[PDB]
Amino acid sequence: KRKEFVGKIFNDATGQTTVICALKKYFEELMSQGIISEFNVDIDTELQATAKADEFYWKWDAVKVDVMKKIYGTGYL
Amino acid sequence: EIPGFYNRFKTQAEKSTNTGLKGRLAMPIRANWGDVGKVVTIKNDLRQLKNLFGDDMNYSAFKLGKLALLGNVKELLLYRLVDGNQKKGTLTLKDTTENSAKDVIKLETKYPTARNFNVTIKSNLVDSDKKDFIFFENTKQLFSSSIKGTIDEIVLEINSNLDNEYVIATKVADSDTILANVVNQALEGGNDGCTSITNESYLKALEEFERYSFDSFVLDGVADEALQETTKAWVAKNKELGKDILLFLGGKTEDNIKQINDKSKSFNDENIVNVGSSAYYENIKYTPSEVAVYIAALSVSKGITGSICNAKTIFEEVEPRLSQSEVKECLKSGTLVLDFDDGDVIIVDDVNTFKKYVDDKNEAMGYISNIMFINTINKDTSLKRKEFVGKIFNDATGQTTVICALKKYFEELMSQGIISEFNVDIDTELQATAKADEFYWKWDAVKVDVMKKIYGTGYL
Repeated sequence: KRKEFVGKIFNDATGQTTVICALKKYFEELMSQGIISEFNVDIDTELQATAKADEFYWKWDAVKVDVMKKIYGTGYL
Repeated sequence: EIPGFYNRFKTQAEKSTNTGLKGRLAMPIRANWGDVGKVVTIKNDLRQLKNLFGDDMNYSAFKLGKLALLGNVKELLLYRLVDGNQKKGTLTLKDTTENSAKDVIKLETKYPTARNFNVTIKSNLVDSDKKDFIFFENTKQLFSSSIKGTIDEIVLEINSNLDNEYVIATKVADSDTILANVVNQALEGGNDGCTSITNESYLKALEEFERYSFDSFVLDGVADEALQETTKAWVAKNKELGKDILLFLGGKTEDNIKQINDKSKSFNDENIVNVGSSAYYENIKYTPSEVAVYIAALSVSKGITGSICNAKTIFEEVEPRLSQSEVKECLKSGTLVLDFDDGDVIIVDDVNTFKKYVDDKNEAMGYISNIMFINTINKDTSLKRKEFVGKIFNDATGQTTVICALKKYFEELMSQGIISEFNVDIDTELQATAKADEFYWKWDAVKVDVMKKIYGTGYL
């Protein structure tokens, strides 16, 4: 995505929104595959406040879907 | 392939099948004949046992194998026990063309043994250069052959026909000279298999047996105590490692019923079954462990959908013989003992050594059939491990799929009637505490019982 967004959109609210929307679409594609159980992606307003005008900061959390490695069963008769 | 109409006929087992067999059993054995140092599976035809380990009843191998096969096990797994000195028989042949005769062929038994496998070589009466090679065991002829006086063709023919499977021929030298005549010369240098067999050999055999999976183990029909504790610990380890192996044992012939009951008290793990009674089948006695082989074989052949509490035995006599007081004493002790309730010898009950204790491991656990059921459920579940572990994502869909598969399995069990009632569900108590990469689940069931006791009251 660097080449899609770097040097091609103006760092205004519109450009930031477009970048966030594209990343959200990608993560929602991942969600549709079920790989991720939960996620959120948002602007890193903490670092964006300190960001220079020609740069952008963003944050995202996710939860990869696990797999059974261990399984335990208990029986009653 | 090229165009055409190419038939490939497959009438190999059209209706040559029957379903009267089940189960598999482990067997450390002492044998005069057969393979050494490997765990070999034997199909229930005793001819296979006779071929692959001989027909000598002086050895644990053939006798306990026959008992197990009469127990109707689907596949009997054997292991020949030996001391390191145990050896193959051997014989050497020499030429006669040269005055300084040179060894040119050596004959060695195909399997380690000490039996008197004998060989004869004589001048061929038809062809001048041919020698008639004949093979015996104590003069009982196995195979005869005739080859011209070149060593390569001689050894190739002797190794070619499977009628000569008892012995292997190897070339000592590349001679084209006339062989020396021998008459019933035994393949000496071999050693038997009953030579200095100790607990270490059994330990090695058990370590070999760790590879495989079994329905029961019986320990060679030998009642040596230290071997019994060793096998007890070994089975406990196997259970903790997810291998659900059942063990049958038999006390010494010298032990009184009190001593047998004391030993059956000493054993209290559910996978331990102690056998007290001795028996005769072909007018030949069998120690409690030798018949423990047969009872384990019959139990595994029964599988699920059956029991042993009144299964008829092949034995023509049983001893020592018990009144109802003695029978009740033995059952309370957890001992399993045969009985003569009718003109045949009949198994008294389904009990195991655990039965001395009651409540936590329930009274049904005191019966062998319940243990076989639980081990089977554990085995099928531990088969499902590979289907489900590391292959589905722990989401609600994966949990539902696992639960649905287990429900289908238990419903298959219900269709067979083995279970009267069951439910299987997620263990939400432990699932709440479960780590994200694991799953917990619970199930209740009710195995269908069998009449052991019946009572009738009459009115006239």
